[PDB]
Amino acid sequence: PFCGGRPEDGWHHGSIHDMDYPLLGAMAAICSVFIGGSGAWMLYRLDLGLGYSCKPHHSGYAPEANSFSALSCLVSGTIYAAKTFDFFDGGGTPFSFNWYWYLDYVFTCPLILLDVLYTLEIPHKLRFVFAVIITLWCGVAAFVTPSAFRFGYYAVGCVWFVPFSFSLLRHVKQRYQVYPPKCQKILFWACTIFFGFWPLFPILFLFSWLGTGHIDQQAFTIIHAFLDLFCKTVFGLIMTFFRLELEEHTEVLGLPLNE
Amino acid sequence: PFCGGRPEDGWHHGSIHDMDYPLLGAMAAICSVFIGGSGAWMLYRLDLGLGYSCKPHHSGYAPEANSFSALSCLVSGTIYAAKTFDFFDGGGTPFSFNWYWYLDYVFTCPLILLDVLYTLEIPHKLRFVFAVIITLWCGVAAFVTPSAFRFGYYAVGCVWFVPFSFSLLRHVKQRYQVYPPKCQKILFWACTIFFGFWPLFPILFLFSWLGTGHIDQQAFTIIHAFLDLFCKTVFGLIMTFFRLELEEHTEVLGLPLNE
Amino acid sequence: PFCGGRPEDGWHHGSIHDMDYPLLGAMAAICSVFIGGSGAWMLYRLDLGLGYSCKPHHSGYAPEANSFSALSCLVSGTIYAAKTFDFFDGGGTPFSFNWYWYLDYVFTCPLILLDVLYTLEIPHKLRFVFAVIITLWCGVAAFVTPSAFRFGYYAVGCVWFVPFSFSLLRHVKQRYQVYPPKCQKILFWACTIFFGFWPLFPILFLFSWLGTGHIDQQAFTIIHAFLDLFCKTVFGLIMTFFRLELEEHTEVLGLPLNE
Ligand code: NA
Ligand code: NA
Ligand code: NA
Ligand code: NA
Ligand code: NA
Ligand code: NA
Ligand code: NA
Ligand code: NA
Ligand code: NA
Ligand code: NA
Ligand code: NA
Ligand code: NA
Ligand code: NA
Ligand code: NA
Ligand code: NA
Ligand code: NA
Ligand code: NA
Ligand code: NA
Ligand code: NA
Ligand code: NA
Ligand code: NA
Ligand code: NA
Ligand code: NA
Ligand code: NA
Ligand code: NA
Ligand code: NA
Ligand code: NA
Ligand code: NA
Ligand code: NA
Ligand code: NA
Ligand code: NA
Ligand code: NA
Ligand code: NA
Ligand code: NA
Ligand code: NA
Ligand code: NA
Ligand code: NA
Ligand code: NA
Ligand code: NA
Ligand code: NA
Ligand code: NA
Ligand code: NA
Ligand code: NA
Ligand code: NA
Ligand code: NA
Ligand code: NA
Ligand code: NA
Ligand code: NA
Repeated sequence: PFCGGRPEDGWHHGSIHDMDYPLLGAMAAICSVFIGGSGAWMLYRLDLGLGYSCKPHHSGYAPEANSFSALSCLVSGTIYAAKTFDFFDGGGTPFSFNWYWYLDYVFTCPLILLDVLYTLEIPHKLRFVFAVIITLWCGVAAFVTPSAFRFGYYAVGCVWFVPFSFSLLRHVKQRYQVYPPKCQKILFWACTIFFGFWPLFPILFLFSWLGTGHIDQQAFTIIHAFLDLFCKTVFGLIMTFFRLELEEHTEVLGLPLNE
Repeated sequence: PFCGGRPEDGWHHGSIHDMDYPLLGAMAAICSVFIGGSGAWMLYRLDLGLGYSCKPHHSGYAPEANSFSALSCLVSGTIYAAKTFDFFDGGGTPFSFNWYWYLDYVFTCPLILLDVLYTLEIPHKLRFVFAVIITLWCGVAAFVTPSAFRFGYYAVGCVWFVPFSFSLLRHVKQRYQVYPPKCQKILFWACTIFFGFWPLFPILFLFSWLGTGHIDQQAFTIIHAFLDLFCKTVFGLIMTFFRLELEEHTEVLGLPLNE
Repeated sequence: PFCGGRPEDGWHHGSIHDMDYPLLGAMAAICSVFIGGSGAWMLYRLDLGLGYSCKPHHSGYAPEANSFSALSCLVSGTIYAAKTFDFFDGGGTPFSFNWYWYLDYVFTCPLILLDVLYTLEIPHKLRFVFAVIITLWCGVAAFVTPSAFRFGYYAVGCVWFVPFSFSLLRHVKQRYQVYPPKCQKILFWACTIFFGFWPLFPILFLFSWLGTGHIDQQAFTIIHAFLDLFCKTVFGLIMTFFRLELEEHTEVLGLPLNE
């Protein structure tokens, strides 16, 4: 996908790519080990057994759709390792997961969403996943367009995200009442990261260098790194503990859900 | 995927890209609203209920594989919005869904096919989808190759499409007889768009600027826009009404299919 | 994905791309017909019926996940046809499946793996497929990086492959004992190509022009062509005959597996 990165004299001072790459690479390395390591603990804990009491799994193995939290974190930790490699080489390298904004999210956010859809038994899974993929590609396109048609790609994703988010909130509110009081407490916090932090990504674009010019690319990277520590690892850990409490109630104690 | 689009003085007169972009953008905008709006009505009508009498769905929600018609139309309307943005910027923009011919079809045509495969309960779904993806990438490659090896990529897709189409016609003829007389009437017309219009795409290449030079890129765009109004929206609407009649017979009236 | 291929004066003598393209194209043509033709025989034989006695399939059609061997071979034969077209045009063509090393494997190796996972009824299918995709993209990135950070991408894939391969070996050893003596003999040989040849790909990188400089790009292509004749076609044929013997025991003779 690339045709031109770092110039031979280095980045020109005044470019959006003239950043502190040693600092950014350090932050990406911390994120890599944190997010990827959280996904590895998550995988380990899945295989340990069912709830908090670790009841042996029914088939002997973990359900396949219980792994999306772990996988999103393990894939994002790998993407952050690629990012540290680019930042430590000074930017603009042939394989850069830093260059195209939101491309890394095309591969990670569908998995975070699948985690919710499967854990909460949400209908219209295909419609929801397709929606999110469309939206993320509109963001990729908005960052790549050098004209005011970047606001057209931005608005097309908003036309896909506003319906998606309202439909999902409705569905998750319906499911919330089925859950036991202890699992509803964990879910509250997952819903505040999924529906409270997901809308911030679009607003940050509006204040960026491709918007009002308040947030530069270096600051945008730091903000997104912190947002990914919450929207990937904290989210996945909350979702793992929701499932452990769910299955401690439903599988280990055999009690029922409040339909 | 891009390395060079519009020159700074504009397109050179005599290039394949020297077209009437204001007119093409207008046509793409009409297509966007028409195809995307048809996909939105389709989604609405899916959720309304089962047949023409709108019987409540069994699970409360629509079956997941009943949404492929709507999704193909909604995705193509979004791709046509991206196309209007490129045409209104004058062509050759970093994110151009106009530049690489048949790339938009790599993402939309598998969904049109899945709609048929699932609605008509066709076997070998993986083989058929894989086949179509291969073929479309051979077309992408044929448009990108500047030599006579473009006819080798073209012929490799023909080696994948001729078997696919004959195998699918056999399968759809077998399924046709299971359906009731009223649903067979709607299906006739779907089969004439799927098996009558799908083969025209390869013939148009042979008369294009990469073939005999009768059809330029501007005319090729207009032809494909009209073909997409029939192969996406008219097809999906016929497929929706086939399903409404099917389920009015089988679900609402509880009558059986003629095995 | 491309921005620059063959120069107008041709490749410079001393480039990694100054190779014997007429010879390489001939080898790719042989591979195309061999691998693709093996996938076509495999498809034919799937549809013939169940075991060696060709018992009619239960649904009338072959199970969908019995086709991954055929599909991997048919897709690799098509990729090798694209490769012959590039080699016969002299290299560096816009659509080159030769340029980016291991990109062709991103599309073929997941299907070889799915064949094993489904045939041997292996758990954690998503985890295994995701793992392999990650690893192959790290290899794509290692071949594209011009610095010593190529060894960082290489090592990140090794961190994904070593766990994958050990976990799969454990799982396949568990499944091996369920199978009858005759099917265990065929499986031995499949396991020697899957677990004996798969690790050679990483070692070849270390001796390549991006490693110690013993293996040039021309020799690397020939080695990989031979490796693909074994890891695609020989593997798929062994897997087909394992399934025919399995189903001759379990379906045709109705005998049971040794749990
Ligand atoms: Na940069
Ligand atoms: Na998990
Ligand atoms: Na998750
Ligand atoms: Na960069
Ligand atoms: Na990128
Ligand atoms: Na970025
Ligand atoms: Na960045
Ligand atoms: Na970044
Ligand atoms: Na950038
Ligand atoms: Na960008
Ligand atoms: Na990004
Ligand atoms: Na990115
Ligand atoms: Na949630
Ligand atoms: Na970042
Ligand atoms: Na996560
Ligand atoms: Na859990
Ligand atoms: Na153009
Ligand atoms: Na629909
Ligand atoms: Na359709
Ligand atoms: Na264009
Ligand atoms: Na394009
Ligand atoms: Na086009
Ligand atoms: Na065009
Ligand atoms: Na076009
Ligand atoms: Na073009
Ligand atoms: Na093209
Ligand atoms: Na096109
Ligand atoms: Na296109
Ligand atoms: Na049809
Ligand atoms: Na068009
Ligand atoms: Na459609
Ligand atoms: Na319908
Ligand atoms: Na070359
Ligand atoms: Na097969
Ligand atoms: Na295989
Ligand atoms: Na080449
Ligand atoms: Na390539
Ligand atoms: Na290659
Ligand atoms: Na090569
Ligand atoms: Na090659
Ligand atoms: Na190369
Ligand atoms: Na390469
Ligand atoms: Na390769
Ligand atoms: Na390749
Ligand atoms: Na094996
Ligand atoms: Na090769
Ligand atoms: Na194979
Ligand atoms: Na078989």
